[PDB]
Amino acid sequence: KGEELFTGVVPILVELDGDVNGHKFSVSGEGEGDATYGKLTLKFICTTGKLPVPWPTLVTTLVQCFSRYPDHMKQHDFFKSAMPEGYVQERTIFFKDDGNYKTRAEVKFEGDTLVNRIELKGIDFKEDGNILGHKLEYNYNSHNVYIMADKQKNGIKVNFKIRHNIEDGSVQLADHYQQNTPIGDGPVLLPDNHYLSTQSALSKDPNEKRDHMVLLEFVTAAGITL
Ligand SMILES: [Ca+2]
Ligand SMILES: [Ca+2]
Repeated sequence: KGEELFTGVVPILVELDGDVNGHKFSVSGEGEGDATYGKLTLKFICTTGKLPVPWPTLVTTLVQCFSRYPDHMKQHDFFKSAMPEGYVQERTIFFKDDGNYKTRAEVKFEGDTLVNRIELKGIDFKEDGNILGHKLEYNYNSHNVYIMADKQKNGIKVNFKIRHNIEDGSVQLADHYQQNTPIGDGPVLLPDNHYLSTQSALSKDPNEKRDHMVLLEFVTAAGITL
């Protein structure tokens, strides 16, 4: 059963290849997750030089199996139920009055390590918009991630609105639409409607000269009562 894989601290690896308006880049991340506490700690490095988009815009793309599901909601945890074989996670992310990301990721175990491998494609960005113009603050807001079953794909459909602070005090909306499908043919938990409540803190390693992001995140499932 997939839930038993997450009772302790699990090492995480993230690998992303991206192309945003023809700017090609790669990101590698390492850290660990402790789903008992809904906790993630990770450090990401841009391995190709300078990241051509703001780090915050990649947070959602860069492992919802580490969410804390309350005991009374554990029959609604799709993400862990798909493990260890994993799931495909696909998104379209529409940046208001700007371009979009489309992403396809596979999240699964490689031995004891939870791996997220992603291909990201961004098109229609404005050269001097908030994304390619690097006008977004280095911080991150707290969100609600809404989950429902998608029975005909044997998976889930997920929607939410990310709010990225702009350096002028305004907000850059990033509308997220997501689909997750299991990779194995084994049974998964197709959940009742509920949501995940997220919080993330971004920081820098004062000794790191590469372009990077340190992330501490807590996520708790909610919306189904005792
Ligand atoms: Ca700036
Ligand atoms: Ca039900």
